Amino acid sequence: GSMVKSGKARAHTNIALIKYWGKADETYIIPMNNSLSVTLDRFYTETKVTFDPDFTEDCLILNGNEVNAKEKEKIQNYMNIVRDLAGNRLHARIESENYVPTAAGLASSASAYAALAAACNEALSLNLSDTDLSRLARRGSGSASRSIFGGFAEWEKGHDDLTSYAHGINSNGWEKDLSMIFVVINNQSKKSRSGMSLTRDTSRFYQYWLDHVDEDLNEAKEAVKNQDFQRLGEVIEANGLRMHATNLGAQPPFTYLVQESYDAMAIVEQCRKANLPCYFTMDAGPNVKVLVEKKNKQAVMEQFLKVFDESKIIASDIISSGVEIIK
Amino acid sequence: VKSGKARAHTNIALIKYWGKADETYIIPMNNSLSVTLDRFYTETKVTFDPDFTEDCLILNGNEVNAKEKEKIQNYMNIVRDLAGNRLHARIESENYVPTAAGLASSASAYAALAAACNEALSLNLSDTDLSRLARRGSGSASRSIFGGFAEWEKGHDDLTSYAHGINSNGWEKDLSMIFVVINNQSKKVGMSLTRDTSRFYQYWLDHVDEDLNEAKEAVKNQDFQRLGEVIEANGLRMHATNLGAQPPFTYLVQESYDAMAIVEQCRKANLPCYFTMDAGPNVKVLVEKKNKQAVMEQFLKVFDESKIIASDIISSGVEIIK
Repeated sequence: GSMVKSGKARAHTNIALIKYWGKADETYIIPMNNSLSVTLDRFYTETKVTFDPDFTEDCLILNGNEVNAKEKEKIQNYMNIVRDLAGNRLHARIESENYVPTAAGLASSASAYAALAAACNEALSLNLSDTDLSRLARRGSGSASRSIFGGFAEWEKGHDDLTSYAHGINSNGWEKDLSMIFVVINNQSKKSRSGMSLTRDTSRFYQYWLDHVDEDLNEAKEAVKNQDFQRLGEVIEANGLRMHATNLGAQPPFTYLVQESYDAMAIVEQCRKANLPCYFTMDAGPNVKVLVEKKNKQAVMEQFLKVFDESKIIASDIISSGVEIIK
Repeated sequence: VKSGKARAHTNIALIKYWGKADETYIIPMNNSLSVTLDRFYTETKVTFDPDFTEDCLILNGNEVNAKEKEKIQNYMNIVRDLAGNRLHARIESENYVPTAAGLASSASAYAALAAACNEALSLNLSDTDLSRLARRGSGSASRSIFGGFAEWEKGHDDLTSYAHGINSNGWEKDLSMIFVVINNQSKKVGMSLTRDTSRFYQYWLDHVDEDLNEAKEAVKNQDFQRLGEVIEANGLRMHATNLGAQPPFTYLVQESYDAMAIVEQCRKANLPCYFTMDAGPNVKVLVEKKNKQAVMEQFLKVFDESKIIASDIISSGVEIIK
C-alpha cells in the first residue's frame, strides 16, 4: 500500500568459539566479557516486517503460526525500542520463518533478532551502520549482535548501550576453509539466560572464568591471523570447557552436558589421534559442535556415523557475507 | 599357621585425594582430609599357611576377579617383604555395605588387611607404619587406620607419606552423613587420566592447600558452617578437573544435581548441611546429628526410602577382632 513500509532480511545463526557467559547488565544486555563466533551458512531466519498506520498492536506470525500471549508481549516490548529509535509510533506485522533445527536443539535467537533488526532498518530506512545494527540486535539477544556479520565475528563488551557491539573479523578468507558438524544429542524435552545468570551471580568458579577469558580471546585471534587451525582449536575447546566448569560451581550446581555429550567428545579426540584435526564446543545444552577443516569434514562425519544415527549428524559450512535484505 | 582378623571402616574424603605424584608407592599430589564412617566396613581374616602355593582372596564368600588376584598377590609381597617370610595367605573378607549401591570398599578393605596381617605376623606396627602399609594397597586405606577426622600427609616418599588421626575433642560424635544412592546409565564399567592430562588440574593444585588449612581450622573450632563451605567447594573443584581431562568425563548424573539442590534448600530452611561426591554419582551429605532426621525428611519428599541411608561418624579406628 501507499502508506505501507516493509522490509525483509535473512540472517544466519552463529556459534560462539569464545563463549558469551554472564552479563554485566541484564536490562541492556551488556556482557561480562568479549566473545568470538563463526556464522553458519546452513541455518538462518528470514523475517519480514510491515509497518501500517492502521495497525493497533504488533503481531508476530512464526513459521505460519501465531505465537501466544507471552511471546507476543516480548516482541511488542522489543518493537518499542525500534519505534523509539525511529521516532515513530507505527506497529508492525512480523512474519518470520526459522530455517534452524530448533526441535533438534539449535538456537534461533541470534538469527531471529539480527534478521528482525535488519528488516526494521530496511522497512524504515534508518540507514543504520553495521555497528548500530549490531547494537539494535544485541537488545534482543546478545549473540544476535554477531549475526549481523559473516565469517569470524567479535562482540566487544563495552560498558554501556553505546559501546557494546560486534564487528566482523577479516581472516583472509580462512572462513571458506572451515566447517562445523552438529551432533544432535539425545536430551530431555523439559523447558540459557536463567542459567547464565545463576552462574554469573553465584558460581564459586566464576572468577576462574574471568581470569582466563581475555587470554583465550587473544590467543584465538592470534590463531585466526595466522590461519593456525590447531592453535585455534585447542584454545576454543579449553574455553568451552571452562564455561561448563563455571556451572559446576553455581549455587546449586548444574550441567548442560549428558553422558552422550561426553561420548561425542571422545570421538573428536579419537579423530585427532587418527590425524583428523577437529575440536568441540557446547552451549546451553548437550549438543556437541565440531569445528573441522572443510577438507576433513566428510572423514570426521563418517567417524560419527559409526555411532550415531545419520539424521543426528548435520554439517554446515561457514558463510562469508553478513545479514542480507531479501524479497 | 599364623592368622589374625581385623575390622576397618570406610572413610569419605572431605578434602579430596585426587592425583598421584608416584604411582608405584601411591604418594599423592596433595594432602587429604576425611571422616571415618560407623555403618560401612570390612572384616578380614588372614591365614598364613606354609602349605599354600599362592595367595587366595575370598570376598563375601566368592572368589575375586583375575585383576584383583594380581593386585592382592602384589600387595601380599610387600607384606612378606616387611615381615621377612615367604608365606602365602588365604584371605577371607566380608564387606558390610548396602549391596549394589555403588559404595567403595578399597579404603576399608586394605586397612583391614594391613591390620589383619599386623596381627597374624605379630609385627606390632605403630599407627604411622600401619597407615604406611595400608597406603601401598590403596591411598584412602591409609586414612581408615583412624576414626573421626583423619588427615593423609602426602610426604615425598614411602617413609613420609601417611595418615594420622585428628583429635576434635569429640566433635565427630556430633556429626553424621546421609548417602543418597543414585545410579548411572551404564550396564558395565579417571584420577590418572585427570592428573596426567587435565587442562584444569593446575587450578586444583593452586587451591587445595588453602582448602585444607581452612578445613583444619574449622575442625579446631568445631565450626560446622565453615568446614562445610570449604569442603563442598573443594569436592566440586575436583569434579571440575575431570571436565578438562583429555577427553573430558564426569561421575555425575542429573539425579546427583537433584540431590545437591535439596541440600541447598535445606540450608535456606535453617538445616545446615553440605555435599560431596566421589568417583560415582552417589551424593553424600554431611550434617549435624541434631538435624539428620529433618534433612532426611526433606530428601524423602523426592527420593525413595530405600535410597537414603545415614551413617554416624565413628570415633575409634581400625580394630582387632578377638
